[PDB]
Amino acid sequence: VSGSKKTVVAFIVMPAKNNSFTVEALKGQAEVRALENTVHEVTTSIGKRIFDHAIRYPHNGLTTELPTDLGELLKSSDKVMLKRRILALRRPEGQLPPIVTHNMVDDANDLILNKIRQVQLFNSPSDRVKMIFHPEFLNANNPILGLDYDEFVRGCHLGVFPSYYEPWGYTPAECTVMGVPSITTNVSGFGSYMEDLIETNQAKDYGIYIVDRRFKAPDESVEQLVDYMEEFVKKTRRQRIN
Amino acid sequence: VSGSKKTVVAFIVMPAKNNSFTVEALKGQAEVRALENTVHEVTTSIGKRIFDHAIRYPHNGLTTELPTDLGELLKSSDKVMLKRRILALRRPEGQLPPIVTHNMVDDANDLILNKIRQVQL
Amino acid sequence: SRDLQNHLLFETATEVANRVGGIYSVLKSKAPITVAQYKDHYHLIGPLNKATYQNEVDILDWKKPEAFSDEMRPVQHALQTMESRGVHFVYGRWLIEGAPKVILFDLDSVRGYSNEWKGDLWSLVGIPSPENDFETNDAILLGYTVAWFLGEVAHLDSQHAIVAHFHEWLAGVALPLCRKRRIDVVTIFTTHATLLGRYLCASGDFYNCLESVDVDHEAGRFGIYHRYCIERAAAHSADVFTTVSQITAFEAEHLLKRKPDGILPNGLNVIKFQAFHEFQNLHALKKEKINDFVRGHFHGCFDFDLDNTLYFFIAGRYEYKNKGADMFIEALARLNYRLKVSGSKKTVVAFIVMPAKNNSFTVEALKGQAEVRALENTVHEVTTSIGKRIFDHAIRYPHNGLTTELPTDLGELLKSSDKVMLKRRILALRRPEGQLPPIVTHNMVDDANDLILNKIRQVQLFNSPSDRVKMIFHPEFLNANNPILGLDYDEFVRGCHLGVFPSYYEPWGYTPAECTVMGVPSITTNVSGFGSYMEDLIETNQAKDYGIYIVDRRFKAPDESVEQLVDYMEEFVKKTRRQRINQRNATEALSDLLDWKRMGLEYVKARQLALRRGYPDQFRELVGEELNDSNMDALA
Ligand SMILES: O=P(O)(O)OC[C@H]1O[C@H](O)[C@H](O)[C@@H](O)[C@@H]1O
Repeated sequence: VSGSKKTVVAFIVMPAKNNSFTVEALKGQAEVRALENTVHEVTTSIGKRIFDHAIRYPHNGLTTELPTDLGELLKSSDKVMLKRRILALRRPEGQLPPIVTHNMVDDANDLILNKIRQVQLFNSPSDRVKMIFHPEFLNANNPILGLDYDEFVRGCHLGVFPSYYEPWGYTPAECTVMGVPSITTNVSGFGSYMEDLIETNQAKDYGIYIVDRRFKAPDESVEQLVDYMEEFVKKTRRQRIN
Repeated sequence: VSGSKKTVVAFIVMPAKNNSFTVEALKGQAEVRALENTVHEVTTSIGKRIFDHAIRYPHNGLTTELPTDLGELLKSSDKVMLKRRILALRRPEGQLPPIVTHNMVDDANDLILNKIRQVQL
Repeated sequence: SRDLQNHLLFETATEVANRVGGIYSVLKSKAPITVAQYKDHYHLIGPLNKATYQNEVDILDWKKPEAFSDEMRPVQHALQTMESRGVHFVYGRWLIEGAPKVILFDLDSVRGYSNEWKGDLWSLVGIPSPENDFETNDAILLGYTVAWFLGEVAHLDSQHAIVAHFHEWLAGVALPLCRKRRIDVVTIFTTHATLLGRYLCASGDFYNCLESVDVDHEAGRFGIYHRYCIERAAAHSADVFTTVSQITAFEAEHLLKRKPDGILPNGLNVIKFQAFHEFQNLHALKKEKINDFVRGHFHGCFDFDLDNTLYFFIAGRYEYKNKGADMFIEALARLNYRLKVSGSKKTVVAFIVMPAKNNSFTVEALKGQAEVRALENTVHEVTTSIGKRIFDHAIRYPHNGLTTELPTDLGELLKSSDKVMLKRRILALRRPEGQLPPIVTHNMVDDANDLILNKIRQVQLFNSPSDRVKMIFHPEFLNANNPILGLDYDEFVRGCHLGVFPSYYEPWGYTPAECTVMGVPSITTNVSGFGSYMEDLIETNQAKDYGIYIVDRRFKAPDESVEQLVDYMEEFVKKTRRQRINQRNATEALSDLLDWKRMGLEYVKARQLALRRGYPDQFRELVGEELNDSNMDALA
């Protein structure tokens, strides 16, 4: 509606019964890896040609210090293999980026997947919010996202933990310890603790967003959660860093 | 006379009393080494730009699989950088590549150097 | 009746398009901030440097009616006036950020009027002009060709008030005129030094015995009387008189007999990073480049830890006394003794970067750096070999009698062939028995007579293993094109830990200022314009927390000043990494006060002090009242 230029990629990391990664997940990462390797070979070739030109100038008809035409640097064999690499990344007509990285044991009955389907976030180009369900604990040893949980957290921008029952928020706290802002609720122990510890409306400045799930009807709650997220999305890199 | 385009570089490797390598010999090699290093940096940048193009085609208005304009790949800071390494390789006008790599103890009376000077290679 | 609100501004100086001295850099870096305010109401005036201006200027066609706005026509008709009278000039825009409009006058096509003007000047103001002084000649030329132009503009324009700012005596000639001719323009004069000031300090006290000098005698004494007269004249004629620092505002009052109305400190176009901590990452990267040089320089004698090593430097024109190279070296010799006495484990490598006559880098310098490069390459080869053997073990475990997951014996990874070549690399780094790391990186044209080198030898800093302070003289400007320390100057500063600039005569500390903006702590002095500016802003003890160490050279005796310099250095050496990191953050935050976005407000106060002195009435009417006009500070 606001015609924002931002994009949110949202991760759900909760273990569910699964038959491991999809061939598609592993296949896609391998194909991106192959494009990078091919690009490395091409830049090596481009390198020698820039170097020769530079070391030879201004002799043998070289009127400019540097190559000016791409054709001098990028040859046909280079183009051919780059395009084969690009073709391998092409997906079937009308096929969209999956919302899940694993083969579920019981895909049709899964609560998380059913919800995503119901709200209809299928990762289409016009969708400003992307959805990724990774139904397994993170670990540096896994073939698609080789990060331990703490590393993953550090790399993200925002933790969102809208808990209904949660005596203590280990997760938002751990999130906090690593300088990652997060969203919590006033019915979680962490939220209630921070509600008290920090002046009322200062928490947001410290990256602690607290949703009222105690004295608000569910719809009010959701709209406040959205208010928070939308506010964060508005931030500059500078604001995010501070 | 034969219009041949080949070049012969001839090496004379015979020990003579010397005061080690000239500053020129060492400096030239370092200057080339620096050009090489900068080229590596630039091509790393270029690779990033080629990769990005390759991974996002054909979205965001990319009509071709590959970049076609060198300007999409080579930035102005890249050029300033490279042009500087080129300027450092420039010899004082009129100066030719030396016929010897070392400072000689008795340069004026060296048999080999005097021979080269006489036939004017 | 002219508008004090929508007015014009003209800035005149010799350096308006030709890089002569610090003023070029001041006017250039100020462009963006002033062009943002005046838009097209602002112009720079200077002599046309025919040899260079073509690379500096975007020569434009001032003839078009489209080359000016309607309310700016006056300038176009005043330029036409000059064009009728046969005066050649160049119009266009500086090829810098902000693209200020520039008016360069070809003094050639005016030189005929010389004899006439020279005489007129000598009789209207009392300013002689020996024929051989080409500088004062071109000064008078410019001065008249400017007052000429200004007078016409005041004539052709009736709406805008007119402000005429002049920088340095070489552009002050037009000031006594305007005062006489009674032209309708408010004028400001800024001096970035004083003539008497330099010359008195060019020998060997001053900051004490100067309140009582005879100005007119020393002028003649130095053969600078006529030049001095233009400085004084310019200083007295103008509505508002200013200098660049308080320390210079002192010498200006006693040597030009007029207490300046205020200070116009020099700002910088400080480029800021999106991420505040970025300058910190840059420091770390740049320091590894210095590290690499150091390993080469100390090859065969590398007995200290670079993780526990600090880099000090001094840089600037080669002015042994005036920049305090002598204090710097004497202090380092005393620092060395203190560090050895106290059993410190830290090492200080000190760089002196001052251009001197040389025959380029030594063979030893180039040789050493090559032999280190060769070792690096050999190590790289050996490790890819080790990698393949670690990899094999790993992917093969637990088969084929492999009982451990990882190799446990070095012999499994490092083979005989690898050992042989690594050892040959080590052998090549060895230096002749009893040879020490040089104290200079270049072959000097005149080694025996060099002041820096004599001083280093006198205090005996020869880079012995037992010396906790190392000395490196690099008698050439830093450039990233250089073979051994391939860093541009700004990169080198970022990589260092502490700048040390014990200056004596320094109207403005360009160097310490740059150094601060790079987020690097520095030692300056109270007689430095930058130092005097800083000690009026932060209490001299609080200052140190912000990485600003101010040595007293006005009130302490020289040996006292030296001991204080040593004190500061030693205090800095004792800091931890965490304290060094925090200090840098602090000095980097200071940098915002050095930016034109703040310093530029002073240029604002000066222009309004002149608009309130020029038309005290239209200013009592536009403000509602009259405010104090004894200072730039009184009016605000
Ligand atoms: O050069 P020093 O004062 O020891 O500072 C070293 C520190 O520099 C920067 O802060 C880097 O980001 C740190 O990784 C580094 O440890």
